[PDB]
Amino acid sequence: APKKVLLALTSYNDVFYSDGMKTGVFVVEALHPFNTFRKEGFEVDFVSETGKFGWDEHSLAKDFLNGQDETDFKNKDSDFNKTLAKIKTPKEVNADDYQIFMASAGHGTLFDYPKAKDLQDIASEIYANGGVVAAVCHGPAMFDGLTDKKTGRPLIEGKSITGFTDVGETIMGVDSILKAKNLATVEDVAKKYGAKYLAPVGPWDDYSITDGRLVTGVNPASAHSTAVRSIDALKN
Amino acid sequence: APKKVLLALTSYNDVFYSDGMKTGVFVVEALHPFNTFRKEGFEVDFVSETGKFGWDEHSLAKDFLNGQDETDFKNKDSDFNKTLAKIKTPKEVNADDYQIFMASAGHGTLFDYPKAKDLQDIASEIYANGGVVAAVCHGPAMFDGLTDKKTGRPLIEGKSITGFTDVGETIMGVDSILKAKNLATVEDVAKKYGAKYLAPVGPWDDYSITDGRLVTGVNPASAHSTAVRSIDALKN
Repeated sequence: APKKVLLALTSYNDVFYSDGMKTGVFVVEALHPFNTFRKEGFEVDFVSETGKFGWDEHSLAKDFLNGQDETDFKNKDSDFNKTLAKIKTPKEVNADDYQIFMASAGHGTLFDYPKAKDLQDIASEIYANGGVVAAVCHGPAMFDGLTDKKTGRPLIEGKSITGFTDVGETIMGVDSILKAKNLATVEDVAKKYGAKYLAPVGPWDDYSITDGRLVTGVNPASAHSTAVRSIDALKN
Repeated sequence: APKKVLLALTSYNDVFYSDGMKTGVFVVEALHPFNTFRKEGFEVDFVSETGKFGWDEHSLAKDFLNGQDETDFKNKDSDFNKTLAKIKTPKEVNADDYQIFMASAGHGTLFDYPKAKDLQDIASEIYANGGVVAAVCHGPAMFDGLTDKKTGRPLIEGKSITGFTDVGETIMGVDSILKAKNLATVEDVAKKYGAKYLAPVGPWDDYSITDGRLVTGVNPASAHSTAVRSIDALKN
């Protein structure tokens, strides 16, 4: 029986940082989970609201993209790039095909995930079928409006999750940008929908939580752990 | 409400392992937190049910005790040993003198912490006064019967915590000992008192949780992080 994962990417790719650089998909938040899932025999399909995406430019720097990751990223024939080329649109997705819905991130997600009704519907179905819903970094932004079809209440209500920290936004100086663009942080989303937010000791720590079949991670350093937890949570 | 920490130690020190070795206080679970609190300007008082304790023999191994830790451990004039020498009994303790109650562990805690009514009352008072209650490894055994003065309900009810894993007991082959000795695991205690147990990816990982002013860690590798968390939590 083919084990499949639907890996969502932000469809937002535009100027964001004060240096004029664009945000979008944080490379390793898509690549590490991809590698982790593939390693365990899972098939992975990518998807975005528009079927298109762009890379967060800061995630392209050597500090965040190097070694084997950089090699796979540059190799047009890598399993990673070939699968990205087949990225789907929500309409082209058959929710019942997946056991795991994983929301990769980058700040771009703050723009499209909250309003991604179709992806939320898919995630909701996958969860309703007993599958796992995972999100890393700003990925939990998609929990804004994500309803549990069984209870009809927010999927994260009464759940414990983690995700990008408010303090991280402040340290990066993007806090003023989020406010100016009327964007809500992960902690804002958690508070709004009655979820219990549990923070990492430090904003850049590899930190993740598994609450039943709801798995969350804090940042790029947590992408691998988040993917690992999503696989383990299949027994929940 | 002075700047002091009450560091609880298990008073149990008897043969426990299959190799005939005894359990007791896991050295680094007392030392690492001790160092962290002292570094941040806190005064530390040690305490145990009987005012006496013994070291877990397996925690004396080089893999668990080495470097500076091993030096401070062997130096009779070390601030650590000098403070350990002044270890108190619950009756000699004044709960209003502490901001943080920290329960160090080692398997021995499974024998005395659940019944340590006097230590639980102290922990309850410290928490009621707005202080922090923390526990690492098997330390959460201290939560068995621990009541929240504000509501009369179990202090951990409705709270998210972590602690030593059931799988870790199995891997160590000590599960048969707990069964024979009618002991409850940390996960058993969380389940019994309505807490949500959040597990680490691996049983030996440095993993900890801060849920308001209730702080928990999984194992020896998590002792430092648990102490760090208890300090940062004083603002929650």
